[PDB]
Amino acid sequence: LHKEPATLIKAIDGDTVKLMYKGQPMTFRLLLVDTPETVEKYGPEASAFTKKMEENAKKIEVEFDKGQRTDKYGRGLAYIYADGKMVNEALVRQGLAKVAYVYKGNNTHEQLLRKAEAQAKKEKLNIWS
Repeated sequence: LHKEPATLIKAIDGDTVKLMYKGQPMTFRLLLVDTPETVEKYGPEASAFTKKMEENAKKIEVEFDKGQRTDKYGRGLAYIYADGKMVNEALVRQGLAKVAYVYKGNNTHEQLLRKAEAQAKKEKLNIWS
């Protein structure tokens, strides 16, 4: 997998963000994460977390996996990086999201995320409170 540059347009919530990708605006859905919807418990926490991480970043990069690249709603399915730090992973590690079921072969980082989740659970962080 290879990372590509992107520019933040607008943070929508915990699991979705609008980015300028290859010259055009596009909505992306973060791969392998399930964040509380915004209003479920920790929903606003997850949203603020993602928003702060994305808006303060110098560089935003998108990384598509090896499976299908867009869901039924036209959203791109990818791992998002803020200054080299994967947002998908940070959310799970901080206990603000759970690892979702693999979707159409997009599982390159499933183990990485599963381990981050086990640690958040052991630390009883937020959702695991």
